This record gives sequence, C-alpha cells and structure tokens, in this order.
Amino acid sequence: TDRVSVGNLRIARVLYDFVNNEALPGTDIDPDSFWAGVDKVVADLTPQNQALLNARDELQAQIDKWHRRRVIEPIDMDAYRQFLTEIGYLLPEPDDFTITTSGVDAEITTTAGPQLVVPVLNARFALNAANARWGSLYDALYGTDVIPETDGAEKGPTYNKVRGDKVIAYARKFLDDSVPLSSGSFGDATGFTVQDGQLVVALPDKSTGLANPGQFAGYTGAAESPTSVLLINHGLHIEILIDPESQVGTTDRAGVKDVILESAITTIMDFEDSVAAVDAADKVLGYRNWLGLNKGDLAARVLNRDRNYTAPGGGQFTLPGRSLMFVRNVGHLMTNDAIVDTDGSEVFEGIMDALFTGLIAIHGLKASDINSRTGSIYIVKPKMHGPAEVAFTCELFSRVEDVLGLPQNTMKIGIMDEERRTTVNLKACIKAAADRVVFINTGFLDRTGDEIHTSMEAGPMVRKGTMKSQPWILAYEDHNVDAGLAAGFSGRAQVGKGMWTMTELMADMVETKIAQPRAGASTAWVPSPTAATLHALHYHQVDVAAVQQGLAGKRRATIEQLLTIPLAKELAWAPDEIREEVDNNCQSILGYVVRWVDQGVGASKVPDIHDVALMEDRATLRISSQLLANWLRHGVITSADVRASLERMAPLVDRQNAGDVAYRPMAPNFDDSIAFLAAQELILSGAQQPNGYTEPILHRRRREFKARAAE
Ligand SMILES: O=C(O)c1cc2sccc2[nH]1
Ligand SMILES: [Mg+2]
Ligand SMILES: [Mg+2]
Repeated sequence: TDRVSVGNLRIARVLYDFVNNEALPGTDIDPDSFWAGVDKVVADLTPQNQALLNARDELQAQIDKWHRRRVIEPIDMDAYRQFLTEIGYLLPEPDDFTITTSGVDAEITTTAGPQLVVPVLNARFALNAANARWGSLYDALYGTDVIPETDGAEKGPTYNKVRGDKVIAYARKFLDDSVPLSSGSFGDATGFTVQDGQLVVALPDKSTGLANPGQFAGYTGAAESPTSVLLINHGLHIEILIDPESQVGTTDRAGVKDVILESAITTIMDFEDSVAAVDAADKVLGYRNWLGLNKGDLAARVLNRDRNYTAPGGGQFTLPGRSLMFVRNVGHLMTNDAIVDTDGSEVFEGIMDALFTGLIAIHGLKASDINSRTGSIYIVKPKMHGPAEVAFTCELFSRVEDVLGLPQNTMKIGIMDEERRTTVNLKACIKAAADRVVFINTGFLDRTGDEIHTSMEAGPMVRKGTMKSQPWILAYEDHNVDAGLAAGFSGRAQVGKGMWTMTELMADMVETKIAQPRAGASTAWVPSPTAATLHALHYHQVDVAAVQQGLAGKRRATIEQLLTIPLAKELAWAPDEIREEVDNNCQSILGYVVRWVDQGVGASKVPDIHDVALMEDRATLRISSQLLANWLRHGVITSADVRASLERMAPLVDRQNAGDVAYRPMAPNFDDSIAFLAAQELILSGAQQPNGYTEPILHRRRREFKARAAE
C-alpha cells in the first residue's frame, strides 16, 4: 500500500504530501493537529452521512411500491400528497423568517449580474474565469454571432471594418439604453470631458450631460482629455476606453477604442459535475488549482490586479478586478479512495471536500505577498435532498471551522435547488441554513433527472424536450424565487438560475436569457467569459432590484403544481418520434461518456445529434439515462431498440471527434470499448441507481480505463 496512517485513516501519499507541503504553509495550522481533526471529523460525521443516504433509499422504495399499487388512473393527487406527508417526504412549512447571514461580500448581497462556472481541473479556463470580471464588449460582439455575418460583416483572417462598425453601432446604442444623455445620442459624440465634477459629452452642435449625473462614477487620465470614462448603472460598471491613436479609435467619431463591461461579478470553481476526478491524483490536481487561485499566483499569464480611477470630484478610488470566487464541493453521495479505512472503506468525498477546499480558501482571506474582503469562504453544495441534509452540511462546516480554527459561520453555503425533495421543502431547507446561506439556484438537468427517477414507477414520461415546458418545472422555477424573496434574499443573498448551454448561439442567448433577470433572478449561469459579457447586457436592461420588490409576498406556485408528474399522455408518440428520441438520448450519453471515460473530460463543446455545440455537465447523463430507463421499464421501447440505437450513434460520435488525435473510436468493436459499455450500463442499470445518480457507474468505469492504461 501507499498510504500514511493517521488514526483510523490511511491517507493516499499524494494527498498527504500536498496538504503538508503546499496547502498548510501559511495557514498557521499545525499539521499534526490538522490530520487529527480529519480522522476525528470523518469518524464522528460518517454515520450521519450514511444515514441520510439510507433515508433517500427508504423513501424511494415506498414511492416505488405506492405507484405499483395504483389501479385508478389518473393519479389521485390528494392521496399522493398525503402519502408524502405520511412517510416524512413532504414536511410542514416553517413560519416566515429572514436569513441572518453576516460577513458577506457586496458581489453577493447587492450586485446582480452574471456568474461563471468552470471546471477547477482546468487551470487556463480557471485563470480566464477569475479575470472575467471585466471583459470587452467589442471582442464579444465581433467574435460571436450577435452581429450577423450577413454580407459585408463576415469574420475573416483579417479584421473586417464593415463588421467593426456594426459592433461600434451596437455598443453606441447600448450606451443610450443604459446611461442616457439628457440630449442626443452617444452615436454622434465627438469627445468626452469632465468639468466641475460633471461629465460633459461633446456633440456636433452642442454638448450635454447624463440624464442622471449620478451614473458618472469616475474616469482615468486628465479631466480635460480622459483616457477612459467609468459609468455605473444598476450597480454594474461600464468603461469607455478613449484612445484616438488605436486602430479602432482612429476611425471612431469620438476616438473610442472599446467598451468594457463589468461581466462575471462572481465565479464558481467546480469540483463536481463539470470535472472528472475519480481518485486521489485527480483530487490533488483539482485542489492545487484551487490553492493557486487563493494564494493569487496561478499562472500559465497571471491574475489581474484591481483597477484605479479618479472620482468625479477629482479624488481617487479603486474597484476589484477579479471575479469573486465560490467553490463547488461534491454532494453527499460519493466516497473517494484518496483516504481509505483500515478495512479499505473509502472516505466520503463531500466530507473531504469541506476539509481541503476550506483549508485552502484561508489563503484567499489574506494578502497575496486576495478574495473576500469581509472574511468569508463560499461553498456551493449540490445534490442535497431535504432540510435534514442541509443541517448536516452546517454541522460539517461547523466542525471543519474548528479544525481550521476559523470563526464559526465563516464557511458560507449556496444551496443548489436541484432535487425534488429539496424543492417542495425549500423554505425549511433555507431555514436550516438561515445563518450561513448566501445562494439558491435552480436548473434543468439534475432537477429533471430526479423528477423522472422519483416517479419512475408511475408510467412513461414525456420526451426530454417537453420537460422544459412542463407544469412541475415552471412551478419549481417560480417557487424558488418566491422562497428566496420571502426569506429575505433581496439585499442579502443571490437567487440564481440555470446555464446557457449553446456556446456558439449568442444572438439566441442575448434574446432569450433576459427572461431570467425578468423572472427576478439576481444571477444566472454562463459557460464562458465571452457569454458573461453578453449576459451582462441583461442586467443593464432589467432592474432586478425592482423586479424583486414587485414579487414580494406572492405565492405563485402551489404544492399541487410542484407535485404534478410529467407523465406522458396515453399513446402520444408515433414510432418515428420514439426512434428520434431514443437516438437522441443515446447520442447525448455516448457523446458525453466517451470523453469522460477515455480522457477524463467533465465538460466540453459536445456536438449534439444535429451538430449543435452544447456545453453540458454530468447532469445531462442523469436525465438522458433515466429517461431511456423509464421508457424501458414501461415498454415504450425494447432492449433490442436501446442496443441498436447505441450501435448507430457510436459511429456518429466517432466522426464528431474526427479532429481529436487522442480519440479512441467506439466502432466497430463495441463490446471492447469501456466508454460504450459505460453508456450502455447507465441505461440498462439506470432504474437501479440511487436517485438516478451516474457517479457510481461513471467513476467505476473511468477507474477501469485508468487501469487498462496503467499497463
Ligand atoms: O448544463 C449545465 O447545467 C452546466 C454546464 C456547465 S460547465 C460548468 C458547470 C456547468 N453546468
Ligand atoms: Mg446539477
Ligand atoms: Mg433602470
């Protein structure tokens, strides 16, 4: 064996070395006592962890039988509801309360705007993310399909000025909508000056100020001839870079080189569904990146420093130039062999994540010879089921704080709302974290995986595409905003919404995603720094703080709508529609699995069945597999169907990775591909996985590949 014995634990050496040599130095935490903390916290909390997982299995078991004992269709929702209360699945709502969480940064309590999520195992992507707090609107507009390439404005090897002018025009118009001049348009501006503390803008036959001078917030250079001008609207910053000597500024009517938008206000470094990390070596690669981010010395190429400005009244000030970080730890399910037992039992990965990522974050609270200036650590806990599992997270963070010698309530929690048992008890869930909570958040994929698994025995479900528009999910989206607002989230915590997955479809993002801030969402997920810039446009257009005031007190969702199961209408599909959906789901699984098992990639630009590039995480494996498994259970399709579909889609996936040197085809040797067998196992063993979770099968298969590669 290759482990370091500490109490009842056998720590993997790679881990042991990393914590001692890299992580602990600077934290003034005694390496001896730290490892004692670990062995003690693990031993003390592991049974509670295991009891929760057991309880998930008990409830599901009762719901399984219940559905199998229904003669009368359609489902009596009154009985169904009372059964859930009986078995303690549906708990009574607590009285109104207001969260009490202190020491939270302004990016979270106050500022509405984009929030970026990125695989922590990718230093470059993670580097770009932390620096994505500020980004160029011009590069984003020119680089993407927001500005059409319709004849004249196509992207070429060389810079296209027809295109550049439309980019300019777009930004000129954005200025008009966001920070309006009393008279005239930014489009005709010829210069910018600052006299007596007010911003004057040069116009052809006049000059004006802002309609609200308040929106002027600073500048750089000399007041007579500024190198930039800093505007604020809706708490978000806009910078107009003025440089008549630049290529763009030369042919610009006011000498403007660019417009810079405060984009990714916060960022989530992810240890969960966007990364593949199945052993001790994978975990330390992850932890090491998190360390470099927190010490501030990650480099491939560095982390930006803050920005300097002159106050409107000729003073001096500063704005942060990094995107405030969260970290997402893994949920309650998995164990990982980075630490094993004396009998060989793996130690729970969630517990490990709280200890290590929390240890590491201490560096981010002190001068990089920097992060939460108010003294907090931000962890996003995924895949929780119900308030009891939330209280368990508190106690974990409590103990870890003691081990690390941190003040209590230092380790804040963002509660993901992505499991059905959490949704319908959301108010209780927040109350259980009332003094630590900084964040709620909804999303399609995981929540829909759980929806389908929980009602597996009820009957055939609707196609994946139909789920977005089903009653349960609309109620869920609204119910989350309400429970957040009612618990006092406005001004105190983020209410968030899900990811835009179509990375090349930015015009479409720019028209569609605006509904999220309009839905009252203080923040929402974007897959890149570019998209974070474009999504920033939405918070300039929507006054989220006002939308939230207006929603306050409304109960827009009822428990009946939440509990409305997405059953399919009897004989709803034509045989070709069934085939299209099977082929679609098998392609989604195959497309994501092959990269996961063969290459340890947890998120990437995966072409779908129609060659649209989706940037999904592992949750897309849960929904897709649970759905085919559902359809299997109820005889919507056969096993001959599933196999035939997988065998057709694998060559297709193969070609979609034609440009990848490292790629191993799955065709034609299907049963010899670990990736192919994994895709197949997820589907055929799907009904039996706890809550449809894909980690057990996936992790095992990636570890199987690692071993064949070890030869
Ligand atoms: O589809 C999603 O929910 C998703 C895609 C990516 S990439 C990093 C997180 C994340 N989440
Ligand atoms: Mg998820
Ligand atoms: Mg407004």
